Amino acid sequence: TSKMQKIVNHRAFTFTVIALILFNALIVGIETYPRIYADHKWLFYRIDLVLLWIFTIEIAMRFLASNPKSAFFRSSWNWFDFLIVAAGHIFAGAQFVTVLRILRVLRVLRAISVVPSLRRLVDALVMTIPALGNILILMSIFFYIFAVIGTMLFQHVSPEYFGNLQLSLLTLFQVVTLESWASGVMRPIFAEVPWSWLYFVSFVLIGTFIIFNLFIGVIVNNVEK
Amino acid sequence: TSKMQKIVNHRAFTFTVIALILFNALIVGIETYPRIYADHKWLFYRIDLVLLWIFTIEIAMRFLASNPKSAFFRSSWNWFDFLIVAAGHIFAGAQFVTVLRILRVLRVLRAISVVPSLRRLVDALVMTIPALGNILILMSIFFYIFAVIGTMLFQHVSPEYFGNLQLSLLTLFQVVTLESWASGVMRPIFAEVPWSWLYFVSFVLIGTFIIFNLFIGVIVNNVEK
Amino acid sequence: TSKMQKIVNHRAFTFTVIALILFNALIVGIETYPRIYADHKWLFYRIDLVLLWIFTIEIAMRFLASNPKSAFFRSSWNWFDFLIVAAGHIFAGAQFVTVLRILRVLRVLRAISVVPSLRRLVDALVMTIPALGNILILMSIFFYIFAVIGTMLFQHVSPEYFGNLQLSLLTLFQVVTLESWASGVMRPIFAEVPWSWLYFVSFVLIGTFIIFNLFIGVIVNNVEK
Amino acid sequence: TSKMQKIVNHRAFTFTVIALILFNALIVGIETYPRIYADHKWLFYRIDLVLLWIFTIEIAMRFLASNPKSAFFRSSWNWFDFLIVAAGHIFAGAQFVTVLRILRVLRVLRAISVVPSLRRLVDALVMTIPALGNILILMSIFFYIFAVIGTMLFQHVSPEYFGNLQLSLLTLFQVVTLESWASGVMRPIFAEVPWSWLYFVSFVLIGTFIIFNLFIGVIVNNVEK
Ligand SMILES: CCCCCCCC/C=C/CCCCCCCC(=O)O[C@@H](COC(=O)CCCCCCCCCCCCCCC)COP(=O)([O-])OCC[N+](C)(C)C
Ligand SMILES: CCCCCCCC/C=C/CCCCCCCC(=O)O[C@@H](COC(=O)CCCCCCCCCCCCCCC)COP(=O)([O-])OCC[N+](C)(C)C
Ligand SMILES: CCCCCCCC/C=C/CCCCCCCC(=O)O[C@@H](COC(=O)CCCCCCCCCCCCCCC)COP(=O)([O-])OCC[N+](C)(C)C
Ligand SMILES: CCCCCCCC/C=C/CCCCCCCC(=O)O[C@@H](COC(=O)CCCCCCCCCCCCCCC)COP(=O)([O-])OCC[N+](C)(C)C
Ligand SMILES: CCCCCCCC/C=C\CCCCCCCC(=O)O[C@@H](COC(=O)CCCCCCCCCCCCCCC)COP(=O)([O-])OCC[N+](C)(C)C
Ligand SMILES: CCCCCCCC/C=C\CCCCCCCC(=O)O[C@@H](COC(=O)CCCCCCCCCCCCCCC)COP(=O)([O-])OCC[N+](C)(C)C
Ligand SMILES: CCCCCCCC/C=C\CCCCCCCC(=O)O[C@@H](COC(=O)CCCCCCCCCCCCCCC)COP(=O)([O-])OCC[N+](C)(C)C
Ligand SMILES: CCCCCCCC/C=C\CCCCCCCC(=O)O[C@@H](COC(=O)CCCCCCCCCCCCCCC)COP(=O)([O-])OCC[N+](C)(C)C
Repeated sequence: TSKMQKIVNHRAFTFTVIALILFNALIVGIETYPRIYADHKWLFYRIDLVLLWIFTIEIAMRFLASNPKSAFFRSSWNWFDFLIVAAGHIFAGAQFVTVLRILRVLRVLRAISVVPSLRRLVDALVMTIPALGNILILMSIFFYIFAVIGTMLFQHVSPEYFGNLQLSLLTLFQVVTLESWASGVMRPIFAEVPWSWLYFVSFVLIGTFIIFNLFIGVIVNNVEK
Repeated sequence: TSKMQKIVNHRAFTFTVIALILFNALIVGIETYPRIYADHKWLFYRIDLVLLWIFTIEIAMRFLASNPKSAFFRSSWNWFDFLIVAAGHIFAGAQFVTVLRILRVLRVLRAISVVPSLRRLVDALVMTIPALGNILILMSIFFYIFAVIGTMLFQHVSPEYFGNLQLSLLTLFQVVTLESWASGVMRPIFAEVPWSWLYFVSFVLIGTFIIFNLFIGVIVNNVEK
Repeated sequence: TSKMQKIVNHRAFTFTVIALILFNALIVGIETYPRIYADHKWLFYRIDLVLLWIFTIEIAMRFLASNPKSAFFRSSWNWFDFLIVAAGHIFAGAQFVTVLRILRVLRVLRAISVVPSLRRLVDALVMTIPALGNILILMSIFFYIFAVIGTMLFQHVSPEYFGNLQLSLLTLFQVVTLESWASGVMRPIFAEVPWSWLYFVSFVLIGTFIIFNLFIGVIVNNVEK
Repeated sequence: TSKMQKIVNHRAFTFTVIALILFNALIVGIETYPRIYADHKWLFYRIDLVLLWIFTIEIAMRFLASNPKSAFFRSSWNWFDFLIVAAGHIFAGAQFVTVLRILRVLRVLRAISVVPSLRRLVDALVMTIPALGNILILMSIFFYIFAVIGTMLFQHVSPEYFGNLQLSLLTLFQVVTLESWASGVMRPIFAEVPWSWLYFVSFVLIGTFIIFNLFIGVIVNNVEK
């Protein structure tokens, strides 16, 4: 006999949870200002515990609502919720007492999993990755090649941008979004070594040609089916 | 008996209205220069009243031309016209005597509602919003998350850009159009805190990936039907 | 009897003309350097006249080759050729003796009309304009509105960018290609008047939303037929 | 009798080669840092020879594995491999002893030819060029025209950007990716000669209109078939 999971299904529960999420966003936004936060700090304390208490129980409900002896964690969107809320308790007295603030902020992000028409949208929007999941390998290969060619040439011409392999990856990420690829990056270097342009004029091309076929390949297969 | 709304329909009337609109644009453009305006101020006065008088009557015509006891205001494009022209009279002697100038400028904008092939174009171009009216919610959620994560980290590292929640929204709007996201925004901060790049390199990605599916989603459904 | 326009049709003639065009490009490029030009000026003179003489006759041929008593000028691509080459002679001794240089440069541009697969490409690529020939009117209206709203507000806050109606059109053209719309244009102004952002944050949106439907509208009708 | 090319076909061989490629990438990346390289230089030497020895033999295998008396070099992707690896030996004692380093870096690039689903992807991604292989000619013609018009006007107004035909090509490449086309390039010049804007406002248009039809033309034919 099990009179627990019979009418355990609810409808207006989602409105409760979304109101809680929006109230948490409104709470944590206010925490940003310094003068308001110090003065109202006493009031806020009881609230974080209160909000945390409100969440945990409402995910334990879902835990003991849909066949606990089943794929509750084999599914997605539930492992995620549990990870966030449980980290909520685990980092409550962590030596790093401040990551709790960032995670409290990140809490609201579950508002895409508790409402329909968002869960479905992000589900499709992420399942589309393995479609273009091949050109990414190409834009990694042609990315590392230049990231490691540049750093051995322009290492003593401009240590700021091309200082080292991991610091020269950031620059070749700046130059592929076409952001000051001629005011800060190229021109000062090009003023020193004369044949350097063949490295930027051949990266803003062979690099914008893949970001282009990314678009085309995700626009063809996403239309055909 | 009603011999009013029988031949009240007109054809060349639209040419009168469009000539008036273009003349109003030409009038208000000249108002910009200071030397010309002060000298010709006496001449201009009689004109604003004259143009205002010309409009009001020609919208009252439409008011008493197509079944006044019907959906004259339940429709759109008429509520808009009436709002603009009536604000014309309401702000004529407002304590704010200068908003009348901006609204006089904005008057010409009705040139999209008085001519065909523009009304239809803007009608479709705005009705397409509820199609992508879902990804906007996602680009608001993932927007607020970073807008409130950044402001609590980089609040005492660069008060100019990330000074406060409402002043840090503008910056994260600058960095999503890829405008000086490495010359002004990132590099000075990144020179202070070392692991900050994971916040910009993970916003120019997870933020240009939604502006991308915006494009794709509005290019698929706008082709299929 | 007319034994002129019988075998007047030619095949290898196009190779002669394209070789002449490429040689003219190679000639005029060299003219750019100053040291080379002064020294070789004597040699160059005989060449411009020689090239000009070579052209004129080869367009007079076409004039008297395909039914001169027909639509030789009602067609396009011939009126263009004749205009360029005839300007060649007309500006030979013009009071402006230097526009002849720019027009000599522009001469090579006819290389798109004398070779196939380019004439056809540019023909289609320009005939596509009346398709989107409607959104352009909208991007002119919403362009003038802001171009004349901005100049009356920010006329004594930054005369460089928003100095006058014709000088403020250039700025609102800069801000619609998303080029330093927050480093040079907005931020200095926004530091003076506080509520100014509502003018740039509402132009980089309602202005990139039309440049977007430009793309979509020219990608739908250019696929459907 | 030929008992050589009977069971010469292999399967796990590709895993050997890809492990070698990844190990070469990991080896050459470390070479970038200076302190690590000098100290570990003795260890590295034996490795370059070892890796080089490992490659050469494994391409000679393929040479004598698939009908050497056939189109081994008439094919592609094999001429490329052989060119790279053979340059490996040819530049081993070159007067330029340092290009060997860059070529050692470039060695890893063959990781797109030794694994499937990459060879096919790059094959299609390059075979698509002759489709748009016509608009490129147009974007070369309209490119040279402005590249040689600008250099004769703005040669004594700003020698930095428009110094000469080959140095003014770089600038008109900067201005077509819309990168500081109003902060560095235009505004300083435009402050000197007044009617110069008609050269940049008519290049950022007639130049972004071809990069646009590039997109459209490669999105239509790449969908239709
Ligand atoms: C199918 C085939 C795929 C091919 C993919 C190829 C991948 C192959 C992967 C190759 C691995 C890369 C080799 C780097 C190893 C360096 C180790 C090191 O010395 O650390 C140095 C510190 O500095 C760092 O550790 C920087 C951390 C690495 C930054 C990024 C490395 C990988 C990124 C690659 C981008 C990948 C994708 C990018 C685009 C998304 C230590 O030196 P030091 O600082 O002087 O401190 C003292 C040194 N000491 C310890 C001796 C005392
Ligand atoms: C489906 C779920 C959707 C989720 C959406 C989440 C939305 C949840 C919404 C949450 C609301 C946000 C909380 C902020 C409230 C602050 C109040 C405040 O203190 O004002 C301060 C002034 O400064 C301001 O008032 C700034 C105005 C707000 C800027 C933008 C806020 C909302 C933007 C969010 C972006 C939304 C989208 C953005 C992208 C389009 C007052 O402090 P002070 O200045 O020091 O002056 C003295 C203080 N004193 C009065 C005590 C004396
Ligand atoms: C369907 C409906 C369509 C609606 C379209 C609306 C179009 C309506 C068109 C309206 C016309 C615009 C009105 C401006 C007239 C100013 C005349 C003037 O005073 O000149 C001044 C000089 O300065 C100039 O002349 C600047 C030249 C004009 C710049 C651009 C104007 C039009 C651009 C609009 C952009 C259009 C599209 C833009 C996007 C492509 C003279 O003053 P001054 O310099 O002090 O010199 C002394 C003065 N003095 C002579 C008295 C001694
Ligand atoms: C279907 C039709 C197609 C039409 C296409 C048209 C193509 C027609 C091609 C025309 C050729 C161009 C003419 C330039 C020749 C200059 C020679 C010269 O004087 O060198 C100078 C050096 O400086 C250089 O040599 C610069 C090198 C050339 C840069 C790019 C030239 C071609 C680029 C074009 C872009 C093409 C595409 C661009 C977009 C991809 C020498 O002078 P100096 O430096 O003072 O040194 C002393 C001089 N001295 C030796 C006398 C002592
Ligand atoms: C999700 C985000 C990454 C995405 C995956 C990337 C793979 C992993 C890549 C890198 C991971 C390894 C880096 C570890 C850094 C340790 C050292 C360090 O502190 O960093 C240093 C450098 O900072 C960087 O190197 C940033 C690395 C950028 C990698 C991706 C670039 C864009 C990828 C585009 C991909 C698009 C194509 C599709 C592929 C995605 C900063 O500190 P520092 O070393 O002390 O430097 C001096 C500090 N000081 C100056 C303040 C004094
Ligand atoms: C239609 C336009 C907005 C669109 C809706 C946005 C929602 C509502 C958002 C904000 C509305 C609430 C802000 C109220 C401002 C009051 C205080 C103030 O003066 O502002 C201050 C800051 O200025 C800002 O914060 C600009 C806000 C940007 C919001 C949108 C950013 C891009 C959205 C992209 C969306 C794309 C994705 C799809 C979603 C659209 C300026 O004055 P101050 O505070 O005194 O600062 C110091 C002044 N001083 C330095 C000069 C001394
Ligand atoms: C083909 C190109 C134009 C295209 C048609 C544009 C329509 C006609 C528009 C303008 C034509 C009328 C301007 C006449 C200028 C006379 C005065 C003058 O010298 O100009 C002045 C300003 O320079 C400008 O105003 C540039 C005008 C830009 C117009 C188009 C902007 C982008 C359109 C985007 C369209 C995209 C959407 C679709 C619509 C296309 C410069 O000289 P000055 O006044 O002495 O200023 C001080 C000089 N000093 C500082 C050096 C000391
Ligand atoms: C694969 C990359 C090229 C692509 C083909 C390009 C064709 C061939 C084009 C040029 C080749 C000929 C140039 C030879 C240079 C010799 C002189 C020289 O040193 O260069 C000089 C200039 O540097 C340049 O001129 C760069 C040339 C850019 C050409 C392409 C621009 C973008 C094309 C976009 C195409 C997109 C549309 C589709 C078409 C592709 C640098 O040295 P310098 O002269 O001493 O100058 C002073 C040096 N100092 C200041 C440090 C003191």
